[PDB]
Amino acid sequence: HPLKQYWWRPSI
Repeated sequence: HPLKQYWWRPSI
């Protein structure tokens, strides 16, 4: 899973 975009609220 993407780990460079740095998500916040939208976390799956």
